Amino acid sequence: EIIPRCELVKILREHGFEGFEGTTIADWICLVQHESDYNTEAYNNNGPSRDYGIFQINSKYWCNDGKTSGAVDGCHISCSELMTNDLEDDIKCAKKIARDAHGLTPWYGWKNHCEGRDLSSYVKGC
Ligand SMILES: [Cl-]
Ligand SMILES: [Cl-]
Ligand SMILES: [Cl-]
Ligand SMILES: [Cl-]
Repeated sequence: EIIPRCELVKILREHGFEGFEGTTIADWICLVQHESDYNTEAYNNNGPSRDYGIFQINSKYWCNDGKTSGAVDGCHISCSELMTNDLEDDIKCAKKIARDAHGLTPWYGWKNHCEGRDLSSYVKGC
């Protein structure tokens, strides 16, 4: 399903995302827009790894999909748990990734389309 922008804003605010590892709500909204386009079932199969769900979490380092060579399962979850309408597993796993990296550099979509920009538009009007 698609999680509307302002719904996602409220979900992340009510989960303590503002200030989390120095990040902002706008950072995460812009991240989602450029990674999954707000789709809980977003999916990219790059070949050596697959990315799952609203935060495009990676089967090489963070979730087990049973079909990625050279993998570790840093979030100790099946990737299929990141393809559901329930964002709890996504939130827990994304927080662990961002805590590991002390920020959002794991997400190229955020580096390329968000970092160092005016992100007002992502968080206004809710
Ligand atoms: Cl909730
Ligand atoms: Cl807040
Ligand atoms: Cl960051
Ligand atoms: Cl708001």
